[PDB]
Amino acid sequence: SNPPPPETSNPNKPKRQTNQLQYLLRVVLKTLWKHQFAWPFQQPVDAVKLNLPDYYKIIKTPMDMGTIKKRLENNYYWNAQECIQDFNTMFTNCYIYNKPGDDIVLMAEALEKLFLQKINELPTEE
Ligand SMILES: CCCNS(=O)(=O)c1ccc([C@H]2CC(=O)N(C)C2)cc1
Repeated sequence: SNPPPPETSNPNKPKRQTNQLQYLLRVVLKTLWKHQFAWPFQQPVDAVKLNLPDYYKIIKTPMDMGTIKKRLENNYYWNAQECIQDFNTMFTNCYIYNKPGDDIVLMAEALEKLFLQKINELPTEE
């Protein structure tokens, strides 16, 4: 079985709209979402379909871009750092589970470089 996917909605959570969060959805997420290497990261890892029975034994903090997208659409993040941390958990999860040179790792590394550049270009907090 798969675990429940991470929380993406929480009506009682602290909520605000900021120019850096708008940028993270409009620029960072969407730039990564259209990438030719995005598809394995666009939804939670399905350990049943992929026959990875050990995945959720090793990965205890799952994360993916589908969850990030929904968290941004739902204003779930209070600041850019909370969003950035989820991206970094997605990347590191992939490097922990897999091995250097694996196709899935090469894909994550392409996305990570783009992400890093987009965070360098974060607009000034307004
Ligand atoms: C380029 C490799 C494609 N092979 S695959 O059988 O479709 C496939 C295998 C494994 C995954 C998981 C593993 C992982 O760490 N993820 C973010 C996703 C996803 C897809």
